[PDB]
Amino acid sequence: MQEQYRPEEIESKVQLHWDEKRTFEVTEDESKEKYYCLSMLPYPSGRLHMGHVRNYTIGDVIARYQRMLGKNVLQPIGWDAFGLPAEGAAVKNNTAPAPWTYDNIAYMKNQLKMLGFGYDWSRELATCTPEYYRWEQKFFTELYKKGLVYKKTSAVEIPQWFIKITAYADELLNDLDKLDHWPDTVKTMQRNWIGRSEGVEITFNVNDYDNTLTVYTTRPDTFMGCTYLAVAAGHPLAQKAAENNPELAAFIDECRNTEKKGVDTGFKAVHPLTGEEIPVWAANFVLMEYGTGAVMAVPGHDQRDYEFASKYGLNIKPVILAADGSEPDLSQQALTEKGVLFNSGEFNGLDHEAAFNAIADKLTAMGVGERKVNYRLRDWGVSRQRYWGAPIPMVTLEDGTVMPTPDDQLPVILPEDVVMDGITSPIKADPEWAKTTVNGMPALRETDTFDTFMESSWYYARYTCPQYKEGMLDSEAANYWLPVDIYIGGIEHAIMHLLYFRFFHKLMRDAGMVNSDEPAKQLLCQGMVLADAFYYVGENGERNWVSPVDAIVERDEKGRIVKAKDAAGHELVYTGMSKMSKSKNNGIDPQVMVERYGADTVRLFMMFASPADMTLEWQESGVEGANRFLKRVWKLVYEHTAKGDVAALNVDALTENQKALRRDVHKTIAKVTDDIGRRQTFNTAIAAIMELMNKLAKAPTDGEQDRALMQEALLAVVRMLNPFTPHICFTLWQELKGEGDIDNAPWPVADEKAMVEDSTLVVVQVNGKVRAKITVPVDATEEQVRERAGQEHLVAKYLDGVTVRKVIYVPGKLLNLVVG
RNA sequence: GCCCGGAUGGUGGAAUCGGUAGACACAAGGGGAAUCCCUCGGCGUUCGCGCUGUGCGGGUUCAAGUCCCGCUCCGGGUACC
Ligand SMILES: [Mg+2]
Ligand SMILES: [Mg+2]
Ligand SMILES: [Mg+2]
Repeated sequence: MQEQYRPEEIESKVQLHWDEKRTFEVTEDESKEKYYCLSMLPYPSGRLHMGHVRNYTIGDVIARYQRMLGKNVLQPIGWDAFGLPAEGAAVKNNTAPAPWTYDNIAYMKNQLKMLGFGYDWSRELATCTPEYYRWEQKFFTELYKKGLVYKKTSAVEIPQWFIKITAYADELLNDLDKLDHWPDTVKTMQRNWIGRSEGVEITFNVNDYDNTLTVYTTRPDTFMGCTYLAVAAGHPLAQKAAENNPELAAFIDECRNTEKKGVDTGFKAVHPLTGEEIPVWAANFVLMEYGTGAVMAVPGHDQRDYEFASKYGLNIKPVILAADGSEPDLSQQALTEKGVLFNSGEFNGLDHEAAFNAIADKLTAMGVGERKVNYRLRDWGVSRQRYWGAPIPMVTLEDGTVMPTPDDQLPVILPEDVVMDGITSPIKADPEWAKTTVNGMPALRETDTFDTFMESSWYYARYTCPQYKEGMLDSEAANYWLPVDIYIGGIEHAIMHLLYFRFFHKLMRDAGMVNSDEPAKQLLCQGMVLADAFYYVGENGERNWVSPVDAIVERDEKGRIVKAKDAAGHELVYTGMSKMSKSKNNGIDPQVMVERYGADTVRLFMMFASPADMTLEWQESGVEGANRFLKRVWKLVYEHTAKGDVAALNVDALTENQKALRRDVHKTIAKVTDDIGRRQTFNTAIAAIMELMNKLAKAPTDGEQDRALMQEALLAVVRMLNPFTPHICFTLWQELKGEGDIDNAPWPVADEKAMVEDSTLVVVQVNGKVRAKITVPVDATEEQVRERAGQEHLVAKYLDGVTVRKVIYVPGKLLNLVVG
């Protein structure tokens, strides 16, 4: 065993071992319990950032841990390889998106391997390859045939392909209740995004107008407070008035281009319940695309109605009582909360629900209103006018008819060998490309490409069967691996990717491809990585941001930063810990830290510094701390093994001191197990390891028994660290002569006999304040404990000439003397 | 505007059915570039501890960081639906 811990001489060798033995390659083995650990796949931008490194270390800890529990563990990696940044970079260099993307993939793959992530590399997928994307093309034609796909022109105004995500709104919404191991925050974000709303449509007669106008409201209870209506710029009534009104027409034209603003339509509606004529405005805040593109306005109780009404001198009418039953102060703003009606005729005194229902019922029976459920969720627009994405498998015949690309022309291959002219997709600018023949007649194949969210919506599934032809999924394999047991990635994907992949899963279920409703049991959103951020003010008044690496700080007598400078001598202002970024120049390159300290130190720091789901504060000093710890583990194993083999441990003949150390070993095992497997607090797991290492470093190692005990502890410690720092642990395991490769060694289980106490610490309070802590035989009786407490000078001091009124006793733990 | 989080030493961050607050680590200063034995919330100390202490106020309980009421401050999403 080398005396010196040398990451550079260890890490690449173990890594090569992992590849040579294919250690982390798995099959669909029905005789084992499966566990699918998934991290969100990276975009091949060029290098890993610190967030990839946190995301994938978390995944790797879990995958290696679960393997040591004896599970069959799938941990796959791949590349979300289509998308915009490649087009930018293709043009910026003298190049094409594909070769730039493949270069980034090789470079980043080598970084992942240098970090020693235990992936099943045989399952590796890159989404820009025809072998991957042909399947989403095929599935898209199937989706179209199921009636879930349609073309339509829309804002972004351009034609687009949509997939009917609204056909699954209620399922996406209901099934959120099945997801207890998703965080509330992500669930609430998807709820609001889907935005199912229960309301009322209300129809008005309009003077000098040969239609009726209908609005949608979620607060029909406030309808007696309605003083005007507001319609979207692009509403048929708004257009009918503009015909004779240059002001209005001017306004409508504005509302397309680049904040309460509107115009008086000149039309008057009759309020169906008061008979009063009310104005109709065109207004900027009203979406033509939602509901009916028109609202009834109630300034007294809708904040945006309040602002609009004030601006244009429209009536503000109160109809909701305050929470305390008093008529609302509307001098400043609207009363938003739902309360009892007043000033609403027949509906006065009704509470919120009763009023909602009475007014709905009334307007229904009058035939000018009905209940109506709307959704904020729009259909999913999957089309882009972009080159670097998977072609959309549709064609147009000469007769005009749109249909899917015939099965025998799939995939539709994106040509990789192209030259970007910056502005037009090569497959657009060459009018030859589109030309095809369908049933031996000329057709034009679609020229738009898929939204990149298309590939990331089903990759997690394809990982189960990456080499399968015949179909998108081999069901047997997919149903074996799915659902994902834990999915680790950022909360920022909450209402894009994390919604799309639930939807796509349901689409694949409903094509018979899988047999479960939800793609992922647990979702873990890891916190952001923060770093210190500094800037100075140039003599031009411009803020110049200086990397915290480049900052020379100086500290008071307690270590607070109080003054700082860069090398050039500028005065820096410390702005605290902040999200890593190019704007603030506080990015840290993981590769530099891997090359400086070895991957194990980097990984250990990032798991130690902070619970997975909280923000992590990057500190060079914490990293050097982690590194020194690893040297202390290396040293203690060096010293222990330098003395050769050990006798078998005799557990019956241990000193009270030995029993105590061994109890601490096994309690640590229990605690680390609980922390990693149930609580998922990896920071406290690691702290328990360090704490134990500190004790082990202080224990004697001369006697045969001390050495046997040290062997047992080191074999446990080395396994406990292994999911965090597997390169050093793999090596140390061999030094200790552990059986086999550590990657397939069993996770240590705590020995119950080792955890038994002969003694217990009893905390002694007097009137609830700690006056002593006594060690007593583990089964001492309450009388024995009391007697011992009263023999303590520290306690007796507070019993002297005062009377014990009563005692509270928690067996073997606490005695409080109430006195007196 | 809501939706949660949160607030504990000089800093990060513990405390898992209320029962030894501050584990673990960093900074820092100090003793014997790298290493080990310490010390370390505050005040006081006869070194045994005493008082005080988890954002402020109050309640509950023999006992509150942890439960309940009310403040004050703060981070991060996110809206004309
Ligand atoms: Mg924690
Ligand atoms: Mg504080
Ligand atoms: Mg506790």
